[PDB]
Amino acid sequence: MEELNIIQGALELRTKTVEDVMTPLRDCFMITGEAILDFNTMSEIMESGYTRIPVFEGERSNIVDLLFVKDLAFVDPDDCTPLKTITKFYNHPLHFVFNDTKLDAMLEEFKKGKSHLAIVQRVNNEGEGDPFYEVLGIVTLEDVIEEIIKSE
Amino acid sequence: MEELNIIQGALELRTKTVEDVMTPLRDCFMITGEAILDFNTMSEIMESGYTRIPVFEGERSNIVDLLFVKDLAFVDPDDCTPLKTITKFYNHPLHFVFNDTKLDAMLEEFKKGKSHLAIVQRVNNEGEGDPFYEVLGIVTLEDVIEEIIKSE
Ligand SMILES: Nc1ncnc2c1ncn2[C@@H]1O[C@H](COP(=O)(O)OP(=O)(O)OP(=O)(O)O)[C@@H](O)[C@H]1O
Ligand SMILES: Nc1ncnc2c1ncn2[C@@H]1O[C@H](COP(=O)(O)OP(=O)(O)OP(=O)(O)O)[C@@H](O)[C@H]1O
Ligand SMILES: [Mg+2]
Ligand SMILES: [Mg+2]
Repeated sequence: MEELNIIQGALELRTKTVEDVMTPLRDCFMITGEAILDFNTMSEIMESGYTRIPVFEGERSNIVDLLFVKDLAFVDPDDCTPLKTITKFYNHPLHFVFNDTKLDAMLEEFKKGKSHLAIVQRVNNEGEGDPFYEVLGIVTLEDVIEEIIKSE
Repeated sequence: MEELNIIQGALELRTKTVEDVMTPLRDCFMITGEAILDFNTMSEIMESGYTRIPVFEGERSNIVDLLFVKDLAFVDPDDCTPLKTITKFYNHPLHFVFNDTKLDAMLEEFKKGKSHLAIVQRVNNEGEGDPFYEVLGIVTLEDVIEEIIKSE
């Protein structure tokens, strides 16, 4: 039954964390902030199929912004507009989350806000002296939902 | 509690039908097949935030195609390409579903396919002689998901 798998997933929201279902950084379709929204760039982004594209600068672990396909609506390819212009203008808020975060809580924060995408990062206390925040990947509402509705 | 909301939705997956959670035709963002994809049309489609756009011809009930935002990737607004060109090119399959269809069966049909959008239609028996199919609206995976996870 579908109901059994759904209920089981709901139960498992208590146990599992965001790291269990996240899309790790190496599997994330991202883009540099130094990009130029000419026709080719826009077509790449659009055929990627992803609604939300994390924007990094320098290194992929350095997520500095978040691009929506929706933002490309009024963008003319002929103008060759720098992406920095769009990310500065819209300035969609970035949402972060620790790796040990349980799925029920993540579902709660997703529900409560307009947020659908959080950035999974880990507290790197295994120094190398002083610690820092280490971006592991991304987690979306669809991940949680799929963990709910998947068969098992 | 969230677990209980989810379990309850699971319990309601067989009681409720797709008609109960569909987005009715009058609330659907749609587009004519006679449309030309100039800059204004593409910007209007992109601005709407909808990934999948029902393509109607004649009346809005006559859903003949399904447009994907993804299908606008390689389209240049300067060409003023007929939308018919793109719909004929990709030809995304149309999925129809009867209004009395339960949410569990709908969910099962969604999972075992790439399809995420069905057209909710019923059988208008008040003849007027020969019966026919009347398009009521659209239903997506997101709809049944929202049914599952929402509070009650
Ligand atoms: N930029 C990205 N690169 C790689 N994977 C992504 C990206 N954005 C989302 N995903 C992954 O896609 C899966 C489904 O996510 P989601 O459906 O929210 O993305 P989407 O299809 O762009 O959004 P929507 O479902 O609203 O269209 C998730 O597992 C998520 O990790
Ligand atoms: N073309 C459309 N016009 C109006 N409402 C729509 C349309 N497509 C979907 N919806 C509604 O929006 C809600 C969410 O649907 P869904 O999230 O699948 O659309 P989407 O966000 O464009 O797709 P995705 O989430 O995969 O990016 C559903 O309740 C559905 O009924
Ligand atoms: Mg998706
Ligand atoms: Mg959506």
